[PDB]
Parts: sequence; structure tokens; C-alpha cells
Amino acid sequence: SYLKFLHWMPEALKMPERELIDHAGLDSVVYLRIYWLGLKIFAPIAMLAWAVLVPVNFWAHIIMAYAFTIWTCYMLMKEYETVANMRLQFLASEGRRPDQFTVLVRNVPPDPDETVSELVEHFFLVNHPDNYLTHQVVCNANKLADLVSKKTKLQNWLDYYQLKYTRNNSQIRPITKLGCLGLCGQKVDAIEHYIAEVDKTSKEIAEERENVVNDQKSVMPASFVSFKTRWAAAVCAQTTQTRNPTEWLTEWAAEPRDIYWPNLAIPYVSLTVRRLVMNVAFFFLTFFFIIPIAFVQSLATIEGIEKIKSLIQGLLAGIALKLFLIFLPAILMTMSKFEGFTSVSFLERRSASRYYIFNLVNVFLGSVIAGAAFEQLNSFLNQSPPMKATAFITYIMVDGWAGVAGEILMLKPLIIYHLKNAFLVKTEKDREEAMNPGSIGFNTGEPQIQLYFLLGLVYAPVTPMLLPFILVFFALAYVVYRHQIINVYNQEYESAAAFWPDVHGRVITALIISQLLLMGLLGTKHAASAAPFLIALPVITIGFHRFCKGRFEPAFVRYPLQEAMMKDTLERAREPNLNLKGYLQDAYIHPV
Amino acid sequence: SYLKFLHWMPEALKMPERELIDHAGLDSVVYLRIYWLGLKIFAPIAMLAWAVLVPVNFWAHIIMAYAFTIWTCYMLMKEYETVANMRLQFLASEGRRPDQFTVLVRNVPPDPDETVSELVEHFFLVNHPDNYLTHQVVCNANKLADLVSKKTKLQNWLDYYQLKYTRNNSQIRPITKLGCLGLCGQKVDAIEHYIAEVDKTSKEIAEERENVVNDQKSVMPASFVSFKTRWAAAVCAQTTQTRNPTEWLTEWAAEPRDIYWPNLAIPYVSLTVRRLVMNVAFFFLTFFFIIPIAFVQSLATIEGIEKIKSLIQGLLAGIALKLFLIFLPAILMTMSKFEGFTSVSFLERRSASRYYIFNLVNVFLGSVIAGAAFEQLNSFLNQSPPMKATAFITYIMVDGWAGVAGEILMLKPLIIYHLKNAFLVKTEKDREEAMNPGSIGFNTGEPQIQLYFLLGLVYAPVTPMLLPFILVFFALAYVVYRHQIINVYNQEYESAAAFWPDVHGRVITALIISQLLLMGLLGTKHAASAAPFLIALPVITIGFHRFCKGRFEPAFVRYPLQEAMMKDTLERAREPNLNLKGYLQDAYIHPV
Repeated sequence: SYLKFLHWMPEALKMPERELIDHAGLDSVVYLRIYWLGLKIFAPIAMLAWAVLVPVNFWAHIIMAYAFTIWTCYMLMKEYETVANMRLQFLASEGRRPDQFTVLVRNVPPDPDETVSELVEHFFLVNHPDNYLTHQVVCNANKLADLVSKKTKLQNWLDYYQLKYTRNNSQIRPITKLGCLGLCGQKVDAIEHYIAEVDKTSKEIAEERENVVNDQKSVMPASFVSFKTRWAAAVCAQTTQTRNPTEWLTEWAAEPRDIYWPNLAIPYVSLTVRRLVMNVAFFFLTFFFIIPIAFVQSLATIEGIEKIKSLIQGLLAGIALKLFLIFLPAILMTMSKFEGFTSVSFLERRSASRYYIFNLVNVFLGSVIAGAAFEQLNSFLNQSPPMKATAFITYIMVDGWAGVAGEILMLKPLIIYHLKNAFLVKTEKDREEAMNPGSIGFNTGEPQIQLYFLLGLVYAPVTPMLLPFILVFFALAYVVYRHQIINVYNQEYESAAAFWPDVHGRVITALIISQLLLMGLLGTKHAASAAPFLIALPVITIGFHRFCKGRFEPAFVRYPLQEAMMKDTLERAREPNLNLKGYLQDAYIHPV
Repeated sequence: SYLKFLHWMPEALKMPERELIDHAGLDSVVYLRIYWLGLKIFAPIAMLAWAVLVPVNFWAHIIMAYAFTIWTCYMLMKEYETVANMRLQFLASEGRRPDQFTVLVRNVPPDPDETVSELVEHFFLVNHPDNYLTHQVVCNANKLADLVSKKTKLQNWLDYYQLKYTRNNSQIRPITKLGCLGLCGQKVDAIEHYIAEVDKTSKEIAEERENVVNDQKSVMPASFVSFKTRWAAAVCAQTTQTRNPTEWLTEWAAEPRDIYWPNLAIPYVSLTVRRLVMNVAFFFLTFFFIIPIAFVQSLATIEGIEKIKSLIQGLLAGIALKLFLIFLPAILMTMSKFEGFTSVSFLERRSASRYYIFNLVNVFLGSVIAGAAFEQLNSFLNQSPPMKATAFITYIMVDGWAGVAGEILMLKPLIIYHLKNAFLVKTEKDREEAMNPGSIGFNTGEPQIQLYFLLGLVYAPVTPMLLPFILVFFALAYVVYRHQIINVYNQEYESAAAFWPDVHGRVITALIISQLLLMGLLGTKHAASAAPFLIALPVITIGFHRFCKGRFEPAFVRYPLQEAMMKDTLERAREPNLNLKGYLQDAYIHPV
């Protein structure tokens, strides 16, 4: 009810900030701070765009430009500070995690007389003698995991179809091989997913289990060398280990509860080849989506012609793309995993980066217009063998405002169940219920924010109306998402705001893009005294970015050796008698 | 005689390469390898430019482009290998130098209760506990050094005028204050530079000596923290020390015999301000020189009109700039020292970088033409209130070929004495004879090579005649400079080919510049199928550069921890009983 809504409202309001840092985490609290920065950049600039623009509506547009960029950059520095400080304070007042002591030594050189392990020990007992504790060679246990997951799949799927009414429960027969027979199959068989399957999978689990342990081919050329101190691991992580820059490549290891175990099986040789392939694939996907949008937009216009109304048209063009990009986030994740990164963090951050480039092109610069122009060129060939502010106003009304409305409705898992019903073999699915929240969304939420930053900063000097709408999104997001951060959303890895460097870059990108585009609208004709004015702005922005990347980014990309020593000494004093070998040895073998 | 010339010739030929690495050094041998790379890039490309160009003289120009760039890049990778390998081998088979164990901790935070030293000890005994050996706080002893140098100046200058004929030797009276009295002065006085001066300088030497030792204001906020092992110092050099990215800034210390002691006295706050100032100054100097060239070129043309002959004109325009840039190297050195770098290496490398940007503009792209065009615009205002291949052919004939001729003539110090005679108070100078060779010249020789690379790679697809001339320079340089490297030129610091990363970048710059310029000559008109062909070349070049910067550059910018441990263990075995405190403590106090 309205009352209940208002109540969750100031309930989420009555919690402090540092209490949330321990209640929810740092990742979540600085992600909530992105919306806050937005409200602290697009609010003052709206006040100025309603005093210089509308009343006096141009050298004032270029003056507004400067003022807007200054405030944006001022606030970005201030927030970089708070987030960097929070990260370093949190890092200190944390707990004990194995990663703090271990490093992944990728690409261990070939040895025709030793196992990878022997070689690793030798190397790290002569190179880091007083601190090397233990090494855990990583094995290719993706096969074991697949069978294990299949076993549970089988069991769960037909636990429903063996206990529904027991006895000879519905002996269904789906496609044994979709390539061979279409529709369904003829294996009525028995219950428990044709029990022989559960049995043979358990037998193959045992099979792989055997091989994995005793084969010396499962273990990849890598290990997770661990050290006695945080200080020592920090040293190893930020130090070159050998003459060959390809072999013995040590980097900070991540939380074991974050390691993407599947990708700890790809050679360092194949990585580069894969990278190229995945690169060009993203390119195609970009241009591709441009076209369905255009065509379905055209459909809408035709329907309207055949049949306020303009607002309705706008909102309908605004959806279509919505379902389309739902399909999109879905994928940006699989593409990163094909490149071959070994940690959830980087995979999620990769997706957000890739999302950015998409949303640049397809959704602002290079969208509707250019794609359709190329299509017209192609149609001519057949025959002879800042976009629109208004449209973005509709996107805010939908995308942003709709997002927060459905977030609070938590109707997202209901729609997941509805897609389950769209797949409907019968009317339902399996007895497996994967409903764990997961992360708030850096692979989804963050791209949204940065795209709205583009829209806002780009159209602020031009149209003074996107700002009021963009602002309300930021405000709503804060309150509804905070409520979730305290009430519903949990976490899956703690990187401690290591993504802020990335966020910063995208706001800086927005700024530069905005200025480059304003040098086009206010460059042609206008004045030859306004163009040089707008030519300095990008340079100033890059300057600020570089300053902030040298004053605040090190807090996210480097672990101060002093901070490590402090943590070590304090923990070695509070708990004078503690063993590390136990906590470290058994943490980096596959979870099989 | 001719015979003697031919003889120094194959004498320099009969020495091996690794024997020269120990005889002369690594710096010198890889600098000699720059000329060799040149001969191995511009020789095959000349053969192709005399088979595709002249016989068939355009899509062949674009084919030649590709082939030339491929060979250049192939050879650059091959040489990066040899130089990286040489560096790592030399580093291993070296001697003991203090730098291998110490790091400069710049920007030590303010302490209202401790001296810089106390603070440094505390920090490095709690942060690097098992390896910290000693710290040597650096003092501002530039004043002491100035008086010391003045004392020697006085003594030496008039040791000539006190022993020429003894007794009351020529009591000369130069300008006591040039601002006050012009020409000369009236202080006939006595011998030994007015002995009272030598006495009062010795008294002021004592004065500063006293203050320096006991004042606690001379010591700057810095120290040269030393460690017990090469491994440990390597760790400290490549590890962030504290949360504040401004304070406690550790970096590898250089050879004490390389430290530019004067600049170890500038605050980390003033550095940035100074940088900006120096930056804009270089800008002015660039454009400035463009103009004298133009005007003196104009003078030459007028003289010719009033009075082969065209060749003579070319060679005369080719000189003028020569004396002008003699004046130039002279300065690029003072500018770096004003920025505030603390080591000869970086100061010399800075000069070479700054020289590059000059020579780009003023000597190829942005030279004669554009400057004079702006001058014509200015003249109109008054009234109403790839350049030329031939010219560069002359530069090779002079600059390059003249350089090597005079190098072998060793008439350079004779010309230094001739400039002494140009200053001539009487006919001679002082009794001080600073004639030590110094370094072969990274601040002078290197800029030359890279400019000739530009000229060559740019004009190879166009004119097939600069290549033969450029080649002979490379060949001559090798033989004449090798002779000097074995017979005359010594060294002043050993960076062990740490400048190759810089060299590489400038050849890559040349490549990219060449391609961009060929997209202009072979872009307009020509074909719309040739422009995209030339658009991929820059990207491929950047790709190769990045590959090589990730495979070979780490050998110059990072010290493998494994190599350090190897060196340590071997030295600790050959000399089982050795003290380090002695060799390390007294090495980083000022040399006063």
C-alpha cells in the first residue's frame, strides 16, 4: 500500500552509511554512491540550465558548457576521494581471506623432468625464500564439475516426476537428440530421469574423479602460490618474477569464492587467438542490433499511420529496444567467459565495458541514423544492381523509471518464471529453484547509469528537460536500491570498490563525448571564437582524469605495503598463535 | 694518411662484439647497434625501391609501403631481442654497484617531532623489517658545491696569471659587475684571482660546511634507503609503500656516479609547477627557430640572385641550421635540469625526447612551409592594419656525413677551443682543461639517427635516392664511431641500454608519421581503394609496437626478482664473507 511504500522509504533512510558498509558491504555502498554522485552533478547543472537556457532562449551555451564540466569534474574528484578512503579503511578493518596471502602463477614453463608442482616449489623457494608457504596446483576439473552438475540436474528434474503421484509417474519422453528427432522423443522409460542416467552419471563422476586425481594432465600449467604474510604476497603480486615476460606470471589471486574455475584451464597461447575472435564478434553484434531497432521502429510508425499519441509512439519505440537489450545483458557475460578471464570480478567488469561501447554506438551516436543511412545505400544498390532528445526523454520514462519500479516489485524473478513458462514443456520446469539474489548488478546497473550520464551531460547545454527527468531516476534509484541493499540484495564476491576506476573512466568518456559533440552543434557557423573555446574543454577533462588517476586510482590497483604490514602486525598481536598453512593449503584446489 | 685511415678501419673491424661489451660497455655497444639496425632496414628497402620505383616510373607505391614497413618492423623486433638479451646477460655478469641495493624515498611526510631520518628509519624498519640496512638522508649541499667549484675556478684562472712570469704578473681588471660597469673593470689588484677572493671563498666554504652539517634544514625530505639484498631493493622499488600516493615514493636509485646532485633539492610540490613552465618554453623555442631558418634561407636566395650552383645553394641552406642546432643541443640539456630530474640518465633521455619533437616540426613536417605561411599572413596584416626531398639530400651530405668526418678528425674540441677564442678576453682562457670525452651522445647522436630514419622511411616510397645517401651515413657512422668507442670515447654512467625502449618508440613514430603522410600524397585523388589500404598500416604498426613493448620492454623497465636472487646467491657464495653496510652507508650523502 501507499503507506507501506512510504514506510520502507524512511526506514531505508534511517540507516547510517558505515553501518551499511558492514551490513551489506563496500561494493554495494559505493555502487549506491554512483546514484548519489549523479544527484550531485545533475542537480546544480539543471539549476543553471533553467536560468541561462529557458529564460534566454550562442556564447552562453559555451559558457554553460564550461560551468557544467567544472562541476561534474569537481564532484568526481570529491567522490573519488570518499571511495578511495572507504576502500582503504575497509581493507584495513576486514577479516581474513585466503586471497590476501596468495598469487596465481600463470604460465609455468615446460619441464621434461618435473611436474608443474615440483617446478613451482623450486622456483618459489629460491626466489621468495622466507615467505613461501604452500602452492596449490590448479587442475582441469571442469569435466568432473559438469558430470556433478548433470547428476543433480537429472535427480532434481525428475524428482518432480517421481513424487508427483509416485508409482509409475508420468513417463514423459522429450527429445533424446534434437538433431535426430524433432519435437520430442520416445524414451518413456522410468522415473528419476531414467534412473540408468543418474546411475551412469554417478559412474562417470567416479570415472572422472579417478582420472583427475591421478593423471598429471588435469593440473594446468599454473599454481596458486601462497605466502606467510600479506606483505609478502603483495610483494610477489607487484614484482616481475623472471626474464621471460611470458612465463611465471604472478598476479593477485582472488577470493576462492570468486574464482571462475572453468577458465583456469586455457593455455596462455590460446588466450590471444581467442581474444581476437571475441573482439570481432562484439563488432558484429553492435551493428546488428542497430537494424532490428530501425525495422521495428518502422513497423511502429506504419501501424500508427494505419490507425498523447506522439508520446505513445515514443514510449513504444522506447520499449522494443528494452526486450532486445534484456537479451543483450544476458550475452555480454558469455562473451567475456569465452575470452578466458579467471574471476567473476573481471568477467563482470568486462561485460560492463563491452556494454558501454554498445550503448555508445547503438543508443546515442551511431544509432538509428547512420545504420539506416547505410541501409538506404544498400537499398539503392538493390534498385540498381545527437539523435533526438525527445526519444531519450521516453527512454528515461521507461528504461530508468520502469527499471526501478520493477526492482521494487521484485517481479523480475516472476518474469524469470514467466520465461520458464514461455519455454514450457508442460506448464512448469524442474524442481531446481535458483533464486539467490546475486550482485546488485555491475554488468547491468552500471551500464545504465553511465548511459544516462551521457544523455544528461550531452543534452544539458541543448535541452533543459532531460535533466529534470534524469534526476528523478537518480533519486528513485537511490531509495529503492538502498532498500534492496539492506533488505534483499546480498553479494557474491568482495572486490571492495575495485570497479570505481572503471566507473570514473566512463563518466570522463561521457564528458569528452559531450564536448566533442557540442563542438559540432556549436562549431559549424556560430562563431570562429566559440570553436576554440570548445576545443580546450576536452583537454581540460583529460587533464583532470589523469590527475585523479594518479591521486586516487592507486588505492584500487595497488596494495600499500605499509597497510599490509599494519594488518599483519595487528592480527599477529590479537591472535598471537595462529596457523596459516591450514587456511591456505586447502583453498585453491578445484571445489570438486 | 689514407693508409692509416684504412688501417684504423679494419682494426676496429677485427674486434668482437662481446669483447667490446666489457671493453667499452653495454650502453655504447647497443648505441652502435642503432646504426647497424639502420643498415639492416634501409638496405633491403633500397633494393626494392630500385626495382619497383625507378624502372616503373600508383598502387605499386602502396605495395612498396607495406613491404617497407614489414621489413622495418621485422628488424626492430629482432634487434629488440638482441638488445634485451644483452641487457639481461650484462646485468647478470656485472660487478657490485651501490644502486643495486638502494632506493630513493622521495617526499617524506612532514614530522613536527622527528627528523626526516628518524621518520625514515621508523618507516623502513616496520615496513621492510628483515632487509632494511641503512638510510642516507640527502642534503642540500649545492651551496657548498658552488663555493667549492668557485674556489677551484679562482685558483686555476689566475694560476696562469701568477705564474706566466711570476712577480707582479699582468694585473688584469675585468668586469666586477657587468650590470654596473660595461666592458671591463678597474680591479687591477693582485694575483691568484685577487687572493682575498680565494681566501674569502675558502672562508665561505668553511661557513657553508659548518651550516650543512649542523642545521637540519639542508637535508631535503628524502633519503636513499638501502637494503641487504638485490632482491629486497627490487621489491621496494616496484612496490607502493603507503596509502598517500604522494608521500613515501620509492624508486630505484641510480649509480651514485650519475646522480645529478643539484636536483635532489626541489620539493615535490614545486616540480609540477616547474614542469608546466618548461613545457610552454619548449613550444616557443620550436616555432622560434623555424623563423631564423626561413629568413637566413631568404638571405641566401637573394645573394644567389645578385651574384653545381643549385647544389651549392642547397648545401648553404643546409649549413645555417647546423650552427643553429649546435646552439640547440647545447640548451635541451639546461631545460631538463630546470624541470628537476635527479639523474644524468633521465636528463639525457629527456633531451633526446625534446629534440625529437623539435626535429619533427622544424625539420620535416611544420618547417619552412607553415612558419613562412603564418609569416605571410602577418605581413598581410601589416599591409592592411613532406617539404622538399632535394633539401634533405643536402642535409645528409652535410649534417650526417660532416658529423662523422669531424668526429674522426676530433676537431670538435678544437672548435671548442675556437669558441673559447671567440669569447677571447685576450687570446686564451683559463688553466682549466675540461677535455674528458663524456658519453658518445644520446642527447645528440640519437636524435640525429631518428631524424634520418624519418627522412628515409618517409621518402622511400616517393624518392629512391635519399636511401643510398642515408645508407652510407649509417655505414660510416658504424666504422668511425666504433673506432672511437674502442679508442677514444669512454662513459659517464651505466644504464645498460635502458634507452632502447625510447629509441624503439621513435622508430615506430617515424613509421606512423611516414604512413600518415603517404595517405596524403597517395590519398587525394589516386584511388578510393588505395586510401583504405594505407589506413591499415598505422594500426598494424601500433600493433607491432605494443607487442614488442610487452615482450621486450620489461627487460629494461623491471628487474626480474629471479635474476636478483641468482646474482645474490652466486656473489654470496663466491665471496662468502662480505659486508654491505660499508659499501652502502657512504655512497649517497652529497659528494661534499
